[PDB]
Amino acid sequence: AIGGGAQLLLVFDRVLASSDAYFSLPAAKEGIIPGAANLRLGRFAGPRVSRQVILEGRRIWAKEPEARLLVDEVVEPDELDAAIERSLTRLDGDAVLANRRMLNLADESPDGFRAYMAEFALMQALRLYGHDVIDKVGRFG
Amino acid sequence: TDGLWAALTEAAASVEKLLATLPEHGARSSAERAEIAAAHDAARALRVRFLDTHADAVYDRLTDHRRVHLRLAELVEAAATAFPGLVPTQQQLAVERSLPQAAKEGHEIDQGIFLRAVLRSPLAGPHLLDAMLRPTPRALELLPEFVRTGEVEMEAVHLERRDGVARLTMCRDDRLNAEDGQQVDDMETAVDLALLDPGVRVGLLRGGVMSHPRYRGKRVFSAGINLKYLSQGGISLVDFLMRRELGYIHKLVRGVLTNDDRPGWWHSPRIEKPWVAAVDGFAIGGGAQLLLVFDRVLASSDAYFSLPAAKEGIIPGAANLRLGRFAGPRVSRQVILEGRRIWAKEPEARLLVDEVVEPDELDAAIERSLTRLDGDAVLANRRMLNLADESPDGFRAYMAEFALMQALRLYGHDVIDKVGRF
Amino acid sequence: DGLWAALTEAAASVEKLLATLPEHGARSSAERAEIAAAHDAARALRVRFLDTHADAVYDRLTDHRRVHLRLAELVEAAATAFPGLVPTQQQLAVERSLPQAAKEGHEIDQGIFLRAVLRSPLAGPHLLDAMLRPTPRALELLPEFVRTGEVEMEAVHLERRDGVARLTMCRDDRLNAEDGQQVDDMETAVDLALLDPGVRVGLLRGGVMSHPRYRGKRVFSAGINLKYLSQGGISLVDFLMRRELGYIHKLVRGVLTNDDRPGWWHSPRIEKPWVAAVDGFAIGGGAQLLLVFDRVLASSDAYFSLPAAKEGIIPGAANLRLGRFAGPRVSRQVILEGRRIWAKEPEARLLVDEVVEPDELDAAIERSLTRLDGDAVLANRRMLNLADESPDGFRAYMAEFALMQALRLYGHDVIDKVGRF
Amino acid sequence: TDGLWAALTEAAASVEKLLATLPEHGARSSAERAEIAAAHDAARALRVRFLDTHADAVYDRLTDHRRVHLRLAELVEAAATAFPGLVPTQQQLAVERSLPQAAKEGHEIDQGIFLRAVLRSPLAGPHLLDAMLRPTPRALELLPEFVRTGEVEMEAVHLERRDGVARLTMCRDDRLNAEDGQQVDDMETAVDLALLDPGVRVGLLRGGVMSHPRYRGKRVFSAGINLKYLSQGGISLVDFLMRRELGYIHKLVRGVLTNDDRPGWWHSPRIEKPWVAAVDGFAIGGGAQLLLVFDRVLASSDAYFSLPAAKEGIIPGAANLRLGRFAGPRVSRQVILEGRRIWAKEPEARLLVDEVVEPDELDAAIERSLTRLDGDAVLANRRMLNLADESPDGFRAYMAEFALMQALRLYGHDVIDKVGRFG
Ligand SMILES: CC(C)(COP(=O)(O)OP(=O)(O)OC[C@H]1O[C@@H](n2cnc3c(N)ncnc32)[C@H](O)[C@@H]1OP(=O)(O)O)[C@@H](O)C(=O)NCCC(=O)NCCNC(=O)Cc1cc(O)cc(O)c1
Ligand SMILES: CC(C)(COP(=O)(O)OP(=O)(O)OC[C@H]1O[C@@H](n2cnc3c(N)ncnc32)[C@H](O)[C@@H]1OP(=O)(O)O)[C@@H](O)C(=O)NCCC(=O)NCCNC(=O)Cc1cc(O)cc(O)c1
Ligand SMILES: CC(C)(COP(=O)(O)OP(=O)(O)OC[C@H]1O[C@@H](n2cnc3c(N)ncnc32)[C@H](O)[C@@H]1OP(=O)(O)O)[C@@H](O)C(=O)NCCC(=O)NCCNC(=O)Cc1cc(O)cc(O)c1
Repeated sequence: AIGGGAQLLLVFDRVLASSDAYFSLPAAKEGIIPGAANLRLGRFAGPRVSRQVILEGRRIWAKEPEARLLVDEVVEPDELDAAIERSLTRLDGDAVLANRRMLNLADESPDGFRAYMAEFALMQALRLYGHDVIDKVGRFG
Repeated sequence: TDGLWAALTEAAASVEKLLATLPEHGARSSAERAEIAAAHDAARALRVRFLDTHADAVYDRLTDHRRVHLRLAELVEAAATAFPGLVPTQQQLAVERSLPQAAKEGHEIDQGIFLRAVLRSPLAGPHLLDAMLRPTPRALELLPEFVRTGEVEMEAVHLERRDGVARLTMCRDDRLNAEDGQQVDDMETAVDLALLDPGVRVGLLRGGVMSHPRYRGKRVFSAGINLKYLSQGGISLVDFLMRRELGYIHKLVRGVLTNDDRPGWWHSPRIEKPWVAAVDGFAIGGGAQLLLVFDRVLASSDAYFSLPAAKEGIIPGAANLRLGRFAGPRVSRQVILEGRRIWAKEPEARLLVDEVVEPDELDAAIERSLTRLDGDAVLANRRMLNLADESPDGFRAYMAEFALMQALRLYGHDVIDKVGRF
Repeated sequence: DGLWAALTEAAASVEKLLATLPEHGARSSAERAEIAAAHDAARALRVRFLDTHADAVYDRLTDHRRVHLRLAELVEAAATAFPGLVPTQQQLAVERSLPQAAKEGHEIDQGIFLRAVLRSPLAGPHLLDAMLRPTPRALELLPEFVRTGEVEMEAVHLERRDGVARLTMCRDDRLNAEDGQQVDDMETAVDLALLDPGVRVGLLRGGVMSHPRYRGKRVFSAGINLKYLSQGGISLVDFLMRRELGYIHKLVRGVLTNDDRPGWWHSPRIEKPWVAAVDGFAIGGGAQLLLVFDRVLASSDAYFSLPAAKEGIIPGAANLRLGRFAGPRVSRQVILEGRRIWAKEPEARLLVDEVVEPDELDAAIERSLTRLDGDAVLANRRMLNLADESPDGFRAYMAEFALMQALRLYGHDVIDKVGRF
Repeated sequence: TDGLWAALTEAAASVEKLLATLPEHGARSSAERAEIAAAHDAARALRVRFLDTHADAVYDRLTDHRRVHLRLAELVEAAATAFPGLVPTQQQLAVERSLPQAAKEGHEIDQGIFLRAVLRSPLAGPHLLDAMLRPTPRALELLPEFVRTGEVEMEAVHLERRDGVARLTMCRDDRLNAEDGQQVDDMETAVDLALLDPGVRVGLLRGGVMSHPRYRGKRVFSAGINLKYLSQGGISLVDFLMRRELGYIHKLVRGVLTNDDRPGWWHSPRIEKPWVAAVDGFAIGGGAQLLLVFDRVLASSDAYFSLPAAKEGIIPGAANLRLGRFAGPRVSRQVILEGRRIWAKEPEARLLVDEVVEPDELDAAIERSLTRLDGDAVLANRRMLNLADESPDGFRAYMAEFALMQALRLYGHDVIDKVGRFG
């Protein structure tokens, strides 16, 4: 899960990963802001790990200790499909719905989000036309 | 004298009469199968009882009372003509070899019975091991040219001297370095050259770039034994399974036993050196085993290690003897009894690996570690370390039982059955 | 020489001294010292005599290592062929009828005897193989077990099912506290499991407890019965030594059978993989058990300990095996300092393979059983056990153990502590 | 009947003659230094062949068929005069000891060969090992006063009996407790006293407060062998490297072998007791080696442990035999083969240290750990534990090879070289 894909994980109620997978926000030196990751990663890994991942492109492997800051279950490719089906049945009731609503309200307030997206709107625009990014993007083949 | 030799002879003859009159392996009925099976068992049981009290006499007759060193191959061949019926003759072996495992009579087992008895002897045992620790005729022959050009090239390995480092690269690019009789021959030759060449101070083992489509341009350490060959009858109990353990692998640990030529021989009859292993992709089976004898192991962030054949495979060489020391009795069994695969990035990787590096900083981590093991201190300390971790008796006792246990596994129905599915 | 003559006298000197002297616990300080010095002189000669004749003393009892004799038959036969060397059934009956605090400690002589025997590169191996042979009681029960698949015993319930030998420790009233009868049942059960062709894998687990404090819940083992030990009911030979050389060694090396089947030439012993499932806790001899299984599961709320760091006896063969599992530091924390290890802490994985919430346990245990079925597991397990523990190591340790434990079994500090449970 | 002795006797003389005609070491020519070199080798190679078949015979002659117990020093000296040429003579060594390491002839190497062959013998080896396990005369001499006084000040060790504890404080306040011959003798004398004293139930080894300006006011466990003394040729292969391993260090494990006096001797011929070690500042080399032997080990949070001479040092004592048991093959080679240093506060420090406590709460933790090792259960259990961790054969076998290997390293140009740069 890289970039936009890795950003997506900071939003899920449950996250499974294959033992050989990794997660990263790679463009530490000449990329655009990694979506809402800058607003959410801290909540998941703390200030230090957030800056290692986003400021210095640190890549995190599924099987290392800190992967549990982002992934709930790391399973062998052979037993992966079964684990997914199993996790899908544990989130059915109304308790889950009520609780995740209260949890999300606490983790990310309406103001926290609106405020962030506001600045992001202009910051991400300027980066979208940054010579360094335009430059880096042209070399991808 | 005690009638044991007469009995065996009598038992071996009933076995030959049945193989001569009975229909081929696939066309035998239940009764016929039960009968040749009982015959094979009677003969083998007597091979055990005979050598149980005669092993030394027999061994002594083949090595002029332990005065001549004979490698595995020569030992079992000399024993075949000196004691017809004790172990398979070169010819019987040919017939066996020309057939797929499922149709073999399992004559190699008799060699496994032989080798076990020879290794259980506190006299014959050590002597045979020293034999395997001496340089191979092939290595001795290629030494001068290697010492000159600093490069050799074999069918499965590529040896190159450079800055005092012997560089062994396993290059079976089309089969993830699957092992076989030739790979073993090339590995031991290469290890001898590295140990005899005065310009080499440290060795290095690493898998080369693959050509196969699913691995194009990617390095791979080892996929273990060649399962196709094993299914086809091409994996030799003696020339492969036993040879690797007593040959090159045991040389990575104790060095090569030379002649009383060089100086200091009185306090170091063997020439040994430190070794570094670097794992790319993964180290499976036979290859994961190799890691249990290196001085330093480096691995790629994305590599994994395993001894997979938990349910229908053969014994993973000397791993059962060595894994406990590294990971303890629980992890060892989780790995061997249940095929638990260990990833380079999990905490327990540090039980088998010294360094795990991202694939973009690995070549430099390897080079840098090749300079940390140069001195004489390392040589002395390594010798003492291996002496404490693995005593001659412990290693000898293990291999002794291994010779027979592995022989039986090489012919187990389940093994033959799974390997046929690869 | 004349060591025998000397011993016979030192013994006589003791035997007559006990007839005139008043009953133990009624003796004066000067009296206790006299009988003490007498035993000491007697026992010193026992060691001196066996240090040079153990092999001959053994060759006579076993017809030159031609007849296998289990522990009980050996010491009994020794008692009659060499009066004074070891206690007669008679001398021992008097002892067994007294609480530990009042025994003369005659078992110590048996400790002296078994140590010399086990120390011999000739007799020790022969005695070990004797203990590895199947118990006569198991042979008797084998046909009925092969047919019924069930055997209810006093301390264990055995049931064959889906190729699994299910042994259940069921002393529901005392948290499976060990005693002589439990050892007989355990060995009988292990022997049956290994001899039945219908069994492929074995499983050891504790059953539901009836005691009010644990009613409805399973409990693996609370160790040796401390009450009986105080009472003088724990036998050095029949309990302490029998379990180590008997069923526990068979869990590792299987049972030595007769040359009566094919393949015996490469496998004289029949071994099989074992799984242990720990509910509640495993203390003492129970935790000791764990260091011998191929697979160990435990419920998330369990713990492991060898508590008597203070005033206890040697925790069996844990001193021999724990180092291998935990290293020398943790090993000494558990046995010298009594550190208890919980199932959910990191280091519990040094002893347990799998820890599961009690409502997921049965499923996990079943799954574990089916993974150890094949012939590959058999070969691998045999080679691993061979590398993890050599014949000499186990033998040398069990040799000194025989005596060291004998001595601890009669130490004032142990007797006192045991009397307070 | 064999002639090897004769061949040896010649080669030995063939060397003496040359060392007689040839000049002083250093003032020799390339051709000379190689003429004497091939002389020693030829002779030492014969000492090996000779002992490889006559060792038991040569040993039985010096000890009246293993009926007399002789410590290392006595042994190697009794064999010198009884077997001229097999090993250095007393004064032949006083000369060596008066030359700095880089100039010595390497005569000790002959003792290396001797001891190796003696410990390789299943009969002689155990006998010698027992001789070293017996109390030293110096200890037996001071036992009574210690019992009365409870105190003894030695040159490198302060010993004090307090609350059932033998408190041993390594007190070389000026050199960070660097080790030497006297230190070994003092440690063995102290360890002997602790074991013989009936008022001692548990022993303790700690480093005292230092005085050197760079550590004034702070405790330090050990900085290993004295490199200066080593460079200066004052580190005896026998009376230091071998003595410490077979004497006090082996005694910390197996205790002292007494005579058939006290009762219960028939079941416990040796007197052993549990030992606790508290590490202040750091434990390096010989000091770190020591930790692999203790029943309990405490360390200050700011301390570290290491066997630093990965590239040009001598074998770190018995560490090569024991570290694996504690940290596994991989960590052992990282520590010993590559000088990896381990800090008290990192996860793997628990492979060597039981308790890491803050300097402010350290003293209290030590006193607390000293009370948990008193009973008979502990004594019985540690005896069984030590028998399982390190068999008599494992140890004898290791010390045998170590004897010759450590000798060769003791005269290795790379080590002699490194040692001379320490300042
Ligand atoms: C490694 C793999 C997972 C790779 O998966 P993929 O990415 O799916 O690659 P694949 O397409 O399967 O294989 C790539 C390529 O390599 C070939 N390959 C891969 N593994 C092997 C082996 N083991 N042998 C031969 N050829 C092999 C494979 O056949 C492919 O070519 P094609 O057959 O023509 O397609 C797979 O190849 C595999 O599962 N191999 C099984 C590995 C294995 O189980 N080895 C068994 C090890 N067992 C021992 O070493 C036993 C042993 C060895 C000893 O040395 C000593 C001893 O005492 C005991
Ligand atoms: C397990 C416990 C902590 C349980 O605490 P609780 O929940 O407080 O239950 P309790 O009320 O105490 O006990 C429940 C019940 O079981 C009985 N019980 C519990 N443990 C025991 C033991 N060990 N023996 C007998 N009965 C016992 C207890 O007496 C109660 O019945 P009542 O007395 O009538 O009330 C407690 O019972 C306990 O501390 N037992 C001590 C456990 C112990 O120390 N065992 C010592 C082990 N030492 C060895 O195994 C030594 C050994 C054994 C060997 O097999 C070999 C060898 O070489 C060496
Ligand atoms: C400990 C140190 C890191 C301290 O650094 P600092 O804070 O920088 O203090 P320093 O200024 O260097 O030293 C303080 C003080 O102690 C002295 N000191 C420190 N270490 C030593 C040693 N090893 N020897 C002598 N004197 C020493 C040092 O010379 C200083 O006094 P001055 O020389 O007059 O200035 C440093 O002293 C050092 O690196 N010592 C090297 C430690 C070492 O490598 N010891 C080698 C151990 N190797 C063995 O034990 C081998 C061995 C021992 C055995 O016992 C048995 C066996 O079989 C094998």
